[PDB]
Amino acid sequence: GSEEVSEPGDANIFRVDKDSREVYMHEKKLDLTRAEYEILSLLISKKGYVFSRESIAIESESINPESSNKSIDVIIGRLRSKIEKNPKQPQYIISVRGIGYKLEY
Repeated sequence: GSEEVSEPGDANIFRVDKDSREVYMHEKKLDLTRAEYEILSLLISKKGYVFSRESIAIESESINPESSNKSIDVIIGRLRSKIEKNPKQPQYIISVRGIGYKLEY
């Protein structure tokens, strides 16, 4: 017996998977890309709050426009796509117009 070349890690309410490149919350599996993981990881580490274009641009930050109108659009689109294709779906995330999307701990 021996350990994998790509073991997962974790903190408090959430976990990182390095092999598939994903993030697991106590409620649900989420699975964009490393930067979107980094934001949602930080979001559960601080608090659910309202997850917003600016704050998103501050924590993922691999994106050229700091107003993040296309990052939030990709992030909402791909979050929806993963939770529509997989049977796992949200209940404590709520969409809030162009301001962002609300969550609580």
